[PDB]
Amino acid sequence: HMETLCQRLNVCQDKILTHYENDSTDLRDHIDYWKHMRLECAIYYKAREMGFKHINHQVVPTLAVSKNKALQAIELQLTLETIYNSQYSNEKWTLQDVSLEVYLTAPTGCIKKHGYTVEVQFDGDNTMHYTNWTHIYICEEASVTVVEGQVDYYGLYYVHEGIRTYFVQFKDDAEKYSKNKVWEVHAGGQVILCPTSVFS
Amino acid sequence: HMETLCQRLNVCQDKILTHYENDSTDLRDHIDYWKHMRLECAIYYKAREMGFKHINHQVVPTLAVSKNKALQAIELQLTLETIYNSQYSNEKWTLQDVSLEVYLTAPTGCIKKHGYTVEVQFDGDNTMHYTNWTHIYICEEASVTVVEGQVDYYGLYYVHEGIRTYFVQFKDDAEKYSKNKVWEVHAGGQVILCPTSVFS
Repeated sequence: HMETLCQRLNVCQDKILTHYENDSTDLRDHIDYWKHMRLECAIYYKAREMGFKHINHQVVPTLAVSKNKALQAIELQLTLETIYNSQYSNEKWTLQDVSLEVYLTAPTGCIKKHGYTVEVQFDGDNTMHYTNWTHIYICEEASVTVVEGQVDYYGLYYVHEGIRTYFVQFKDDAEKYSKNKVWEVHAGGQVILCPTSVFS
Repeated sequence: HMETLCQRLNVCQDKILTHYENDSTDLRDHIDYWKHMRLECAIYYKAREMGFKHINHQVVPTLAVSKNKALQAIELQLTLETIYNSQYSNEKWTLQDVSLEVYLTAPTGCIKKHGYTVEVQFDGDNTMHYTNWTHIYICEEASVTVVEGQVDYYGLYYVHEGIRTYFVQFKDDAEKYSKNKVWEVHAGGQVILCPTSVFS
């Protein structure tokens, strides 16, 4: 075991680093990376179950940490596999496109690409920065549809199957930071001003 | 599309039939089968989305049917992949071992093998038949442990991580069929009789 776990982790961790070095744009390679990310969790989970506090002088996480990371790896592996079976399969996909960091940025649980900043001024440049995305992949059990990140006076949203879904509502930050609920949105084009009447 | 979906389904369905013909005992092949089962759902889902009521004169299911089947294929694909990364990977695994029929038999959500009948007589041979399993694979996010199906006066159970879990409780059938709550369990060895006092 000791040896067996060490050798398995070493092989697993070498594959992960090789993916990092190569920086491929082929979706197939990203699938294999996330499968290795998932396998690493199974190795640490077993090491922890066996009572090891380190493997090769590297900390072995608690079981709950390894379970949670394997769930994250699974979500990414599955998503990429659904994309692999769709019409979007042959696009360019970068490692950062398929990273957990992107995946969890609003809108959470979605691979996304071609991100850019939208800035909201809550009175004169409290000024917040938010990421919008031209390509948002909505993956379900047997399908995927790419939608575009759109920008409102009210926030950032997409429209999927007819349904407009806001993933950022600018009023949330305004009520947390500012005194007035009136702002100006800059997103790479005409500033967006409040479209309704403003009062006393 | 029409052509594209037809050709994809034809290729997908030929692979599924080839797995059926070959009858392998290698876990790797069962992984590939369930990936094709999942892909078939994505093809039918797209066909239905596109308004086709049949593809090649075969009925296209409603979307909800294809979504539900892809979830089932995913659960089996993931399970087999967790087994592939464990110490049980090189055992024999049959197509029936990895079938949805087995997977959903109590205890549900578990690949299992080496099943046999236990018979319970609710007074003199209402006589019920239940399947018990010598090998039950409890798969979680980053691990799998094989447990054995065990037999009680009370039912069928396994013990996982110290916790005894009944997957069949014989009192459920007795209260649904019989007048007295006293039975005799036959499971391939000594009959099991009621172990407590019986009353007026």
